[PDB]
Amino acid sequence: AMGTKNIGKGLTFEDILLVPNYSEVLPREVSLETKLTKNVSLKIPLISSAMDTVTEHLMAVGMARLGGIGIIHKNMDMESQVNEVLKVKNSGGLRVGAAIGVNEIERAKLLVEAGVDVIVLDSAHGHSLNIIRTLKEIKSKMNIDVIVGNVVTEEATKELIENGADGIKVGIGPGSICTTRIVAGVGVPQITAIEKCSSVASKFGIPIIADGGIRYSGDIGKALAVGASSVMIGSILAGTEESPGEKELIGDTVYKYYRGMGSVGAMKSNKMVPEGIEGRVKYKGEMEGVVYQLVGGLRSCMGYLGSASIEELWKKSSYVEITTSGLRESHVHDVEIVKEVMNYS
Amino acid sequence: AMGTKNIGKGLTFEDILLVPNYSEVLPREVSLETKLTKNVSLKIPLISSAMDTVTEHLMAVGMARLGGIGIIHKNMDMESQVNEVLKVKNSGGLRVGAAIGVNEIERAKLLVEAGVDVIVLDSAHGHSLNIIRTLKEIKSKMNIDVIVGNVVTEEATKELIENGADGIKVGIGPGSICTTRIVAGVGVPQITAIEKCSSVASKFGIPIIADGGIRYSGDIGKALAVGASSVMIGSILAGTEESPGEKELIGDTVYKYYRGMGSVGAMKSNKMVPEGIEGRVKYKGEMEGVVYQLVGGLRSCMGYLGSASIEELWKKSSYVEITTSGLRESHVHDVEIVKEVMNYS
Amino acid sequence: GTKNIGKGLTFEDILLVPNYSEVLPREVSLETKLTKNVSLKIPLISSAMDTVTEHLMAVGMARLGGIGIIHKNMDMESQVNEVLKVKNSGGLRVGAAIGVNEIERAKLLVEAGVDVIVLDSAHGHSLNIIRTLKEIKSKMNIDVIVGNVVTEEATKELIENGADGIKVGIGPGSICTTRIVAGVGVPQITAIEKCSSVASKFGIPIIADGGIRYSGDIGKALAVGASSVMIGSILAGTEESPGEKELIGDTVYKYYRGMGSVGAMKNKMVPEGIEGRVKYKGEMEGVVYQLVGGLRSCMGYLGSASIEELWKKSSYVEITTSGLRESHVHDVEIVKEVMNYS
Amino acid sequence: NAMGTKNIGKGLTFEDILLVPNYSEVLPREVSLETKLTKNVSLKIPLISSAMDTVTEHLMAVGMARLGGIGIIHKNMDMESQVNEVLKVKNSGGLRVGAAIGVNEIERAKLLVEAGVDVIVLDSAHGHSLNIIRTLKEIKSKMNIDVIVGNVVTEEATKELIENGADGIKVGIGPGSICTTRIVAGVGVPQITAIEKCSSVASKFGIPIIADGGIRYSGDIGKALAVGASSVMIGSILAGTEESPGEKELIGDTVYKYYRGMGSVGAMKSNKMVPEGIEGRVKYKGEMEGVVYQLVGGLRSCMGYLGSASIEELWKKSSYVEITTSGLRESHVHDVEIVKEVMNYS
Ligand SMILES: COc1cc(NC(=O)Cn2ncc3c(=O)oc4ccccc4c32)ccc1Cl
Ligand SMILES: COc1cc(NC(=O)Cn2ncc3c(=O)oc4ccccc4c32)ccc1Cl
Ligand SMILES: COc1cc(NC(=O)Cn2ncc3c(=O)oc4ccccc4c32)ccc1Cl
Ligand SMILES: COc1cc(NC(=O)Cn2ncc3c(=O)oc4ccccc4c32)ccc1Cl
Ligand SMILES: O=c1[nH]cnc2c1ncn2[C@@H]1O[C@H](COP(=O)(O)O)[C@@H](O)[C@H]1O
Ligand SMILES: O=c1[nH]cnc2c1ncn2[C@@H]1O[C@H](COP(=O)(O)O)[C@@H](O)[C@H]1O
Ligand SMILES: O=c1[nH]cnc2c1ncn2[C@@H]1O[C@H](COP(=O)(O)O)[C@@H](O)[C@H]1O
Ligand SMILES: O=c1[nH]cnc2c1ncn2[C@@H]1O[C@H](COP(=O)(O)O)[C@@H](O)[C@H]1O
Repeated sequence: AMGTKNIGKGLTFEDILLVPNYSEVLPREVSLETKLTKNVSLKIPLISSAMDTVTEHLMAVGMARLGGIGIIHKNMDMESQVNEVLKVKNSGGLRVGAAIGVNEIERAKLLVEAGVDVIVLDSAHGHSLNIIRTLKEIKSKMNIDVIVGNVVTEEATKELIENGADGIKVGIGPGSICTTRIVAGVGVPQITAIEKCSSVASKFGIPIIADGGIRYSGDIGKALAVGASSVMIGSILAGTEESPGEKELIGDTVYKYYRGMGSVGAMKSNKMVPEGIEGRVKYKGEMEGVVYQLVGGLRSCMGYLGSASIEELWKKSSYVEITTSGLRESHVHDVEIVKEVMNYS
Repeated sequence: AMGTKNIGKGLTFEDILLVPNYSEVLPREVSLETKLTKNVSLKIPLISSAMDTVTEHLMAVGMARLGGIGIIHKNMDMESQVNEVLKVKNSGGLRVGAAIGVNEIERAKLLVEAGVDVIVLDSAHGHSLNIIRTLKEIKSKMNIDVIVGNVVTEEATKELIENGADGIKVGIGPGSICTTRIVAGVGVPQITAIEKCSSVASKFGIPIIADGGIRYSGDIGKALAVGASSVMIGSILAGTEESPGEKELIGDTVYKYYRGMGSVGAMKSNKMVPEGIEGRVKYKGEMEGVVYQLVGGLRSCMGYLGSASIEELWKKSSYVEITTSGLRESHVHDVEIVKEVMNYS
Repeated sequence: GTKNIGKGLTFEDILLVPNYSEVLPREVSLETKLTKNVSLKIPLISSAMDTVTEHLMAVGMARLGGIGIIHKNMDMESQVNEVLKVKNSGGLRVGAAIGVNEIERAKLLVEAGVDVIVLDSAHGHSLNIIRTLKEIKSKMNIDVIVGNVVTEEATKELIENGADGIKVGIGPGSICTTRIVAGVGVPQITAIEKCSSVASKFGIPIIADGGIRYSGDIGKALAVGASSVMIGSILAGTEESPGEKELIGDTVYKYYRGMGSVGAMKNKMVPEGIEGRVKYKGEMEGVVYQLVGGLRSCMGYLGSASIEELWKKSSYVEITTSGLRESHVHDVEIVKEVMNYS
Repeated sequence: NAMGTKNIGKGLTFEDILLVPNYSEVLPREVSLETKLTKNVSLKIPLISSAMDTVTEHLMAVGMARLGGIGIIHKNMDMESQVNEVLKVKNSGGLRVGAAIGVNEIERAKLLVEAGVDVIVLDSAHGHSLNIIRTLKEIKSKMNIDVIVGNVVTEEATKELIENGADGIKVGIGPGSICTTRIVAGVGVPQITAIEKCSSVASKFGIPIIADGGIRYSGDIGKALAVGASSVMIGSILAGTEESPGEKELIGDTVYKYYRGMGSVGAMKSNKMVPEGIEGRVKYKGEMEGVVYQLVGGLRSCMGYLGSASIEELWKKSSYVEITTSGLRESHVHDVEIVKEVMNYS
């Protein structure tokens, strides 16, 4: 009762667990440095999403000072985007990124001369002709690293690299605010997607960015273990003070807004078919604390895997599949939490 | 320990995700024409269900104008069913369909004389002696395309085609209001159902109608991608103004009544054993808006699969299986939804 | 896992596949065998449980072509009186339950004219059960149903020692906790399939006991090899059921407990069933009708005019949790009750 | 093939399996529950209370040893208060008792041994590490006492610890009620598979496996042992009891007493640190003896169904099936509303 078009089972983060290794490294000893693109390096593998409710200059500066990096979003006029990147990199000469859309060549040139360090050429569907052509023209008119996405296949990864991609960004449907997989029925579970694209990208030494889906620090580890060089994360940071967003109080708890870029209110700035929704998140206050627990989680992970660098994590990692009942085991069960903890909201 | 009567794992829409392909086509540019039966074609692949709470002249004209078609139900006397066909057909010469049950041979005859374009010969169990007979009985006395259902096996569909079926409706159990799989314990998960029937029907150039189970626009893309020529929808249109039945209000919001044809009220028109229940659905106002975003979801899908027609969708589509945790990924997770979206409610 | 011997499936796990059919549900024959010598008109048995089956319930099943097993949780003559009342009423067929080593109880029941005796146990595949089985068969002319088991080997051995019927089911009952307290059991479909592979070779009927929630489960159970099903909770809420009706909301309930529960045992005892509560569903007859209606519907879709033909022609697919939600009513809110689906 | 080359297979946990009944001549009351705690120390029952500051101190340890099991005093205190605590147990009839220590705590260990502790539990969130192996070697060279080392979940960890003098191996990473390791670090192995793998190595060497964490119900005991463990370690069940340290609180009309991970913020204080446990509460379940009685009742019942008169016969004759979520629904109570609460089944 099985069909010719079934190409296998796809796995998400909650589907797997990482297997502990013989270890002689402490979590405090772990190197977290990583390549963002082929030519840009980072000291922590974290990237804040290119979203209007997540990353502007204040988020980027915060990211860059902690060793990561932020991608200013393109939902604004061209050189107000330039002002954002001028702010960050006048500020301690920190390293920063910016996003552009299909054929937005003028926007990109400006950002480059504003000193932006990486351009993220993003799209609902990176493995597309308009994307490929937009990438070729950039690399011919501009000397700057370009991350391209989003994609989820071998074929996409390979072809984008063959045309100049300095980084490949993975993820269709995994985001907290994404409805693509429901509206269009399209996607690939984030672990399998990162796996497929790693097996090609690593051949060329091109970094993969695992975009979307990250819910707990343990997910950061899984993503990297499987072949990512960094993760892009939206909803975790959208709770912080540094995200742009309007705070609201509905009951006894305070929230601020987090919406998809393919959401109706995002596209207005109708007869539209949206693939993102508009939502809120619990306000988690200060950035530096959220990021620290994320980094804490990853160090703990790599220690369990006896891996002192991302690169050693790739060599030594393995995982087991788990069931729904395995996941139940993995979470807290049968006891009732008396104090909120930042790790585990 | 496994058993010899187990013939495999049957999959439904939530069990899979369609995988992106290289695309040179934008959702805008996609063609959606399809074949309803081998001699009748539609310009969108959508059919409204033959239900007393879904389709009548008003729904049918609305469907036809949009480029689809409506099947007027048979929960009425013969002459009034004919009246319904005349209403749709005098209104712009639009295509329209009518359902008949087994042995209902003069009903069919009248309907055809009334200029109906297709007859839908329906039964809970399409693959039975009486349906075959009724089918051969219509083709001999009438010149009209006949759709036959419902079935879910490939031998069921081969045998209906051999006796003159112009289309086959697939679906046992998947309906929103269907209890056949619980009362009788019988059915096949809709994807596996469509796959098996496609593998026979397509070699004869006979269209598969995937009937029942559609919950979101991405479901439509899945159904067509694995072989369907079109889809039949009840509950999504049941809550439109153009639906028959009247609104009633329980709380803040108003609901419009949707029931099975196998429900007791439906068969009332009580020593009965029902395979359908009686329920309510959100009133979602005008159908045009409802349908508008179904079509947009499909286009979005076909865009992701680089397919500019259903033909190419058939050639190029592949899918992965996902776990229930992969499904938790695909939906919105960890964010509270601030405002309504008709795509996703 | 070395010890992993495969995946076991329950009723919710599968769907039956439709066959070419030329038989209407109304035309289907539901005759079957209880034991190799006792046959029924409908393949239903009410559970030998003190909240389910006494004389008023047993006479109820036989009425509709089935049978009920009077429970052993009473003294001998009172059980004997229960079987006398059913026999004296229309001469209808009835059964009664006894425990291990309770041979005396047994022929009192036999002398009272019981049609079938159910030798039951938490664990039918045990030395003591085989002992009692063997004395009974030597001192009494009676069909004996033995349980509960879930393996090929248990089925084979019980039959080799004289068993006239075999009850299958360890842990599926609505009120059972065995799989939680002991960690033991086998999912009901796989269990029936295992036991039918042996039992049908010998022409010994299997009773699928417990776990039945909807009429679709009856068809599944028979389709994979059972000759009948035993039913507790569906019937515990009926009128002809013993036990008592408490009102708590604006809806009516009556109690239903496991025979391995604290109240059913009366305390340093180790409970393996619980004390519970079930919606009152009025008169039995309507419940049975809807169950038979469901099964006739099932066999219609499979083009099977009898159980023997249902055995020959049935296949199933496995479904996910997601398939299961497709299968139930989804995304529509139900206006008022239906008997089938509640 | 959407199959990843780093995928080494499916891991299973207690709720994923069911034990299959065997022919039986033995009754639950006839079954032997003796087992080996460590290579040289043995118990009347396979139960061990957890080394947690909300579960085991002398009163719990005494209570355990009474019933034929053993308690492990937690290390979340100074050195000779832990010593005094094992003194309390030993002067209560020479009962068996154990004590936990951490990496490089050789001094504490020495003081524990001098006080007559029967076993030292060398614990760590990651038993398969350089500093644990070293600590094991140093203890074994300067002292004579059985050392249990954990926690691990792999064959090679199991092998490497035995090769360096481990007398018992404790299995479990992420399974516990108050544990968030698998969410914070994304690391662990489902408990059944974990015990299996570690059993396949340890049994050859005659080294007992202690199954640590994840026990929700008595039938989980039988499963851990049937798959190869010689004992199970239990926290949350006993945390609710009377002899548990931690003082009661009432929030509902129901009493609770607190239960926290040793890797919880509060426990570690005993803000700039990263939690792999949480701080919670459990229903007060009254006196210990009833709770332990029910768990033993359950196991005896398991072993009866499996026709196994001892743990070694259980290891030989056990088998299981994988079940699905729907199988688990079948297994729990269903379609019935519970009128009287049951200690078996909370
Ligand atoms: C690039 O062409 C395509 C576009 C779509 N759909 C969209 O672009 C919808 N959309 N329209 C605008 C946006 C957006 O800003 O951000 C998104 C992020 C993720 C997913 C979608 C969007 C988005 C579907 C298929 C194809 Cl082939
Ligand atoms: C075709 O004969 C059969 C009928 C049934 N049951 C029914 O059709 C009951 N029923 N009785 C009336 C109806 C109905 O109007 O619409 C249905 C839609 C789906 C499923 C059932 C019905 C329905 C079962 C098996 C067989 Cl073989
Ligand atoms: C004595 O044989 C055994 C008995 C048990 N347990 C019991 O019989 C407890 N019990 N004690 C009385 C009963 C009972 O009436 O019905 C039951 C149904 C299922 C499970 C248990 C019972 C039950 C478990 C294993 C074995 Cl090997
Ligand atoms: C140095 O060993 C490691 C320690 C950790 N983490 C911790 O020790 C955190 N922690 N820090 C203190 C504790 C603790 O007392 O009990 C625990 C129980 C289980 C899990 C963690 C703890 C715990 C992670 C990876 C490695 Cl390799
Ligand atoms: O509107 C949307 N629809 C679908 N995906 C989106 C949308 N907006 C952002 N995304 C993706 O979701 C990611 C954030 O995922 P999150 O960290 O799980 O919330 C972004 O980096 C984008 O790749
Ligand atoms: O009462 C019934 N029982 C089972 N299926 C039904 C019944 N009435 C209609 N159907 C089927 O369900 C389809 C609509 O399902 P929906 O789109 O999921 O709500 C119809 O087109 C019929 O094929
Ligand atoms: O207390 C008990 N513990 C476990 N199983 C029981 C107990 N009492 C009765 N059973 C079984 O459960 C069956 C009924 O289950 P039900 O039809 O699903 O509610 C009975 O026929 C017995 O086989
Ligand atoms: O804070 C912690 N994080 C992770 N595991 C812990 C922590 N504290 C105790 N444990 C483990 O959890 C076990 C008890 O879990 P339980 O029996 O399921 O409640 C203990 O025996 C330890 O192995």
